[PDB]
Amino acid sequence: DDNATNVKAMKYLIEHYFDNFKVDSIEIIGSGYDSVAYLVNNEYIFKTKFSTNKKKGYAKEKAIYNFLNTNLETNVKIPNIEYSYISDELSILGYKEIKGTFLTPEIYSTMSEEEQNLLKRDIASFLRQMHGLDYTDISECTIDNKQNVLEEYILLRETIYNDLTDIEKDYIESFMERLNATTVFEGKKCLCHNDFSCNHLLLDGNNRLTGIIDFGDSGIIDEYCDFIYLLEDSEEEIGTNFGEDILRMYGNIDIEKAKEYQDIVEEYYPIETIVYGIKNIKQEFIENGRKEIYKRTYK
Ligand SMILES: Nc1nc2c(ncn2[C@@H]2O[C@H](COP(=O)(O)OP(=O)(O)O)[C@@H](O)[C@H]2O)c(=O)[nH]1
Ligand SMILES: [Mg+2]
Ligand SMILES: [Mg+2]
Repeated sequence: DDNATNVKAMKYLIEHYFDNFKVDSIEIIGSGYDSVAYLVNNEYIFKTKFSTNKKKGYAKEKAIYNFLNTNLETNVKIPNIEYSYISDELSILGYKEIKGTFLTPEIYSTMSEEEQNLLKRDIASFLRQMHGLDYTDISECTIDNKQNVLEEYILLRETIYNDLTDIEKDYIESFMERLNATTVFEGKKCLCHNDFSCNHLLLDGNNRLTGIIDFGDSGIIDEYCDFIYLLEDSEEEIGTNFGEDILRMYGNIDIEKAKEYQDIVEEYYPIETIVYGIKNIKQEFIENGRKEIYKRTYK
């Protein structure tokens, strides 16, 4: 009975690291590929990092919130860290719940054109102000996506690469050649949310943008990065036209380069999956990634 057990250990770690804090209630309310999120005392979110990753950790995430809560002028709420424990082995962040409804393609489609346009304006304006921030104070929070893929590719070569089939290697090797040819990294750098997809966007009762969660991957990176998922054409995101539109509101950006950046990210996804499986040792992720490769080599 796994989640009853998870809630108990988490209740313990919270009251152990944060002495004055007493957990009267606690529930698992969410989980991404990095963290598990707990609603505590029905007002706080405590998340903890279960994924094995060093480049994107809670040290930097806390730095980013604290930077942004200081420099952003906006009525969009973001997490505000009231509790933190950071160690290499285990990290916790605690903050008052960002209250609201999560945006979905489903919610958006039944929105009036009027509510759609103001939401798209809210999103564009939030990205514009954050991408505009002088980022001197968190200058250590730079992210090099190219360099990161290079390291992950090295990890493949040092692990399972040789036991991959030829078309799998062809796939990886084709991506690597493209990654070395593209020009999408040659552009403007700034602070990006960097995981900016529907499921992090909260709406108030008027379907207005009220909150943004999970700056867990944020850093100084390509301006293009915050449009990767807005441009995504899947069933959990609204659609490419949505991203196209927001790119137009945002202004002063090469939409074609943006599209090239998401498409490169998209090509990497099966490899990212296999890498994610290798790092955390969840072999069903290596399977999926490997199977996803075959499903694209046959266009
Ligand atoms: N309603 C609400 N949900 C939250 C809040 N913080 C986290 N969550 C949920 O917890 C999930 C995982 O949190 P997240 O910060 O994205 O962790 P990650 O995806 O693994 O990096 C999110 O997708 C949300 O579902 C919050 O302040 N309010
Ligand atoms: Mg998330
Ligand atoms: Mg995250």
